[PDB]
Amino acid sequence: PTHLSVDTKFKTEGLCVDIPGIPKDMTYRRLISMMGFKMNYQVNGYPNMFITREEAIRHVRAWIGFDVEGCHGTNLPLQLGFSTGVNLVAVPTPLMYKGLPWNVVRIKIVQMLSDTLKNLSDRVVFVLWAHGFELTSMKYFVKIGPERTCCLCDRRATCFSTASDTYACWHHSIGFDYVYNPFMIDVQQWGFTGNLQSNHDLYCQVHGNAHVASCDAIMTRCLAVHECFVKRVDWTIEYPIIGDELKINAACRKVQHMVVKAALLADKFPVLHDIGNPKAIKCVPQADVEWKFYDAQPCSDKAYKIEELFYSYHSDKFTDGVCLFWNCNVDRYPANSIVCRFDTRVLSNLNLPGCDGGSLYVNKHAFHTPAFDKSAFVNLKQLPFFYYSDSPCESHGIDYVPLKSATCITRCNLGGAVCRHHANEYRLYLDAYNMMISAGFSLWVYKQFDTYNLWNTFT
Ligand SMILES: Cc1csc(CNC(=O)c2ccn[nH]2)n1
Ligand SMILES: [Zn+2]
Ligand SMILES: [Zn+2]
Ligand SMILES: [Zn+2]
Repeated sequence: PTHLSVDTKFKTEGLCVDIPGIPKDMTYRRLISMMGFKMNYQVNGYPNMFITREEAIRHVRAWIGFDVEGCHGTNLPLQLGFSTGVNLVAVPTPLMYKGLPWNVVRIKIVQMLSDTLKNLSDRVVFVLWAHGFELTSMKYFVKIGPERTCCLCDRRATCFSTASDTYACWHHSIGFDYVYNPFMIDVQQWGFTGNLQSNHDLYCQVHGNAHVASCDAIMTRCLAVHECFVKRVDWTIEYPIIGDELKINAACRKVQHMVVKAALLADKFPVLHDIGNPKAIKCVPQADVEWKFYDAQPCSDKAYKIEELFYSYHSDKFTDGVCLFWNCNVDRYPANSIVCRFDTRVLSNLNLPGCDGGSLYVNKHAFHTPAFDKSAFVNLKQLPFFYYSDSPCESHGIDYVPLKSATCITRCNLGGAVCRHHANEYRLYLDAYNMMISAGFSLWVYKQFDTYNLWNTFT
């Protein structure tokens, strides 16, 4: 059960308007053949063009929704739409391009997929709501064969060039004209009633149906993200490292310890309500405070309602002390809170577009996050940058320029001159903070938080 057997049945009902008379009895083997591809009993790493839902979930970064709309066929021009917002018109002689022959369209497809996917994945997974034209058009821009490696590097080949007869990955495909060994999955095989728009609109109001192929390509990938990440959650699936994953995770842990430790020193709360991960650990283990944990898994659909998290009868008095919501996405935070909330609008190789304004944040594990909403933070303010340290001023053991900063809250800065140790530590902390912010995280705190209250912890 590693790959999808070519002898598996393919439901052809959704294909019979573009392909009238299509046999009801159909396998992947006969379908790939009908599409104009020959597999030739090849045991060479590419057993099927189509993959399982489980293999698709493991390769979510490679997903590219794809739709082809005809006219009134090899007589009519076709509009090719991708979930990148691109629409290309192919002739057989929201970015809208006028009609061009396949020999130039294929060149543009290779460029577009390579630029979208080079920093995301080692492949492309065409996400379909198959009606016929998208499958019969693949022979015009896709070549298949044995698994290969890039001509300029060790990555698997994703493109082919008829000009030089060579193969390339997404990073080395400039000038390549064919998509090599792509993958694909037909969402319509999962058991749905009604068309694409009616199933998509049950869960999402952010994507419309402007009647261009890219709108359908966008809805198809959104519907697949909903089915695989919103209504079905698998936090056991691991995803490869493609960027700053480790630095960001280390930075988040550093910022969390810093912000919570300073909030407890500045306001001396007697109790802290830690709402979120059921496996959470005290981020400030030495703090005096009464630490109380409340379990809530990451919400992937809609943000938690504070009324359901807090009410229906625990300290019961969440109004006492401070509440900590570290990536616990709620509709409206209470005024006495410390909050880390992921901003779904952030553009990054870790953040993929999601369902209903939400985003799919993929960092070791895939987490669909509900749409960022500025009104969740109305009882709070943005947490300002600051570095706090009560550790001794001692170097131990990278050349220096003296640090001058009003936000370096240390004994040495109180005393007029930041020491080398606290200056190095401040700069490392500022780097970790900037990495977390730029990765998409936002920090919020109760309105009374004032770092001026940290200076008297050095007396
Ligand atoms: C050349 C050509 C063929 S189809 C087309 C315009 N697209 C649509 O009509 C449509 C319907 C749904 N999505 N797209 N242009
Ligand atoms: Zn390469
Ligand atoms: Zn959608
Ligand atoms: Zn110091």
